[PDB]
Amino acid sequence: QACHDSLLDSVGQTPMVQLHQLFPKHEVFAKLEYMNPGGSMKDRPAKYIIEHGIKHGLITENTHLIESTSGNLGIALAMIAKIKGLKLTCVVDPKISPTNLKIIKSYGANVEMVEEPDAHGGYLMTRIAKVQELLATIDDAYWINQFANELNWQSHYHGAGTEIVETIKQPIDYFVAPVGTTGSIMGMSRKIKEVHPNAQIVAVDAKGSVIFGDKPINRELPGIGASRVPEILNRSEINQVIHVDDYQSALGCRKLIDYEGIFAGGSTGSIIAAIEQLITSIEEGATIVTILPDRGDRYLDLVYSDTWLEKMKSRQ
Amino acid sequence: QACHDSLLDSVGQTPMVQLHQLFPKHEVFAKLEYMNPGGSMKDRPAKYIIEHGIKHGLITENTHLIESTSGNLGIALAMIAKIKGLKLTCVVDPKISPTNLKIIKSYGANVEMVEEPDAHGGYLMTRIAKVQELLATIDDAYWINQFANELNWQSHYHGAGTEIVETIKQPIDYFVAPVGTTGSIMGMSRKIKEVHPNAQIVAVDAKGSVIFGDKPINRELPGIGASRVPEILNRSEINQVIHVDDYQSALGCRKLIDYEGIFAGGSTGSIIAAIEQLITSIEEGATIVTILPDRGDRYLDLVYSDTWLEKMKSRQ
Ligand SMILES: *Cc1c(COP(=O)(O)O)cnc(C)c1O
Ligand SMILES: *Cc1c(COP(=O)(O)O)cnc(C)c1O
Ligand SMILES: [K+]
Ligand SMILES: [K+]
Ligand SMILES: [K+]
Ligand SMILES: [K+]
Ligand SMILES: [Mg+2]
Ligand SMILES: [Mg+2]
Ligand SMILES: [Mg+2]
Ligand SMILES: [Mg+2]
Ligand SMILES: [Mg+2]
Ligand SMILES: [Mg+2]
Repeated sequence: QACHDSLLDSVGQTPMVQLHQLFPKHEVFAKLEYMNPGGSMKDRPAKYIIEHGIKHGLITENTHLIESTSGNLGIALAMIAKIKGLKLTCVVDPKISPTNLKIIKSYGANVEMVEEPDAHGGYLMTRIAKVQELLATIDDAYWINQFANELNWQSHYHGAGTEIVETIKQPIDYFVAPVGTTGSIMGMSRKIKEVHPNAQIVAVDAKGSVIFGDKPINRELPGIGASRVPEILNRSEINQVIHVDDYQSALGCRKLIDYEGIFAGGSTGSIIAAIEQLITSIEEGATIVTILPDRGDRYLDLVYSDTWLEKMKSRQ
Repeated sequence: QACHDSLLDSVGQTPMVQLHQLFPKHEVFAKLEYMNPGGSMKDRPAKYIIEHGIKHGLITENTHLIESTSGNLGIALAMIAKIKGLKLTCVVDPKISPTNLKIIKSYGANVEMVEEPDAHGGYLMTRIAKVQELLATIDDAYWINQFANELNWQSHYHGAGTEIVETIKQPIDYFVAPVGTTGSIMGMSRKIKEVHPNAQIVAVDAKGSVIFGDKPINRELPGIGASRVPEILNRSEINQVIHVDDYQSALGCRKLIDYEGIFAGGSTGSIIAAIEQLITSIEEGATIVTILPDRGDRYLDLVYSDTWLEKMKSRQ
């Protein structure tokens, strides 16, 4: 191993682990994106978007980064911004995890907490409006714009997507990924299908997410699911869509830690639930590749709380 | 990169990063032990002790692991126990981090919380007694015994110690490590001095820790510092001892994240404070190697709480 000159050099090249115990009749490979130094998969677009902007003169040391975020992208941006010497303001709402908020603040990022919900309860439109307000009033700014920025999916194309095809050189029969912005499934599937053109691309979403037009219900988990259809998404590149509810997702997390000792976050539970559904239809022995976006540490009062689990069971 | 057959294969081979910004006049290399898959340096002894016991027939699938622990070793043991199919009971007290406790429980470990303090307030003697009670009543048990188990320092000798000398082949002028059980500084210094016999070995402890006979005061940080002199410790192998108080440690954490974007735990702050003291005495340009045991995520209500920081400032 060589010395890194900064923490940036340890982004990527994350482990790939076969889930022998959880999936004894298929060859299931899990890309451990949560082992990125910032703690989640969002290290990939944070590093890639900011470095691209700097290289091409859109971002200088004077440029103020702006984004509306839940925890994970906020934390990743804050880490990269801090390393690069850039100001960052995260637009957030009162639904953000209290611990994720403290982490963002620890990295020295500014936080703009919106307080007014719309007449109907959501803070989405309020956050959208606050981002535009900041772009109007903070001179020299760069909007990360994760739902529309092509650099998002490109980061995953060059990131785990490239590492997946280097490692899993055997045919990939199914690639299974959770969706939020869809940057991950778009970028990784594009890279995968260059090498494995017959790979089936399987999106996993939360029940109540509007990405693929499910009927909206209250959703507890971050990361997976969205309240908008992302501009990034090209539906024709998706071959199968599986929705999983929050109880299902949480059971998936608890099963993964029980069977493999892997302590992962909500959306990882979602893809465990979805792969268990998928394997009732596909061929025994299939090669399945998936990604595990973040750690269980960010879900102690969600998935890994027994009282929360019982409440989600009741929602079914 | 190759596929791992389990999470165990991703223990170790952690990044080494030069701290160019924080230490512009010395060559300071930080071993990122917090990037172990379980989240801290304690992955090393947990894996090594348990695998050694299994190899040598002291531990079978029926053997119940016992240890009195604060968070980090408890979490690491729980992860390894879960992967190996072993029962684990952690003896803990009410001072344990609420979040670390939830993490231990998430990994399916049993928890024995002691409630009676001694007449003088500490739970140390109560925990010591509870461990012996469990060893008496739980047939087929294995006491991890971290303060006395030679496998503790051996794990660090074979672990980061070996990786440090492989990577830092240039002369190591100073090796700086925090002490708790002293397994890390004993094992790593032993390996380092095989290659670099003139390396000076610098222990960093918390003010109020009795490891090197400081006057006891109330201590806020886990990991670094102890309320016993560890059997593992051989003082003759220590060349310099620096004590740092909790305010100093916390300023070190905040400076490290501000200068390098590295979000590390309390004892990392301790060794930043200690290295800043050390460099007032040593030669410019010296090569210093250190270890960063855990992440800032476990210190949001400690080091990274502004109100907590002000309270520690008042303790000086
Ligand atoms: C970002 C994220 C996702 C979804 O990834 P996208 O690239 O936005 O589709 C899933 N889970 C977690 C935890 C995430 O942070
Ligand atoms: C265990 C630990 C230490 C001290 O290491 P020892 O090998 O026990 O001396 C320091 N910091 C943290 C966070 C630890 O968990
Ligand atoms: K927006
Ligand atoms: K959304
Ligand atoms: K004990
Ligand atoms: K102690
Ligand atoms: Mg097999
Ligand atoms: Mg300006
Ligand atoms: Mg990358
Ligand atoms: Mg230099
Ligand atoms: Mg028995
Ligand atoms: Mg090791």
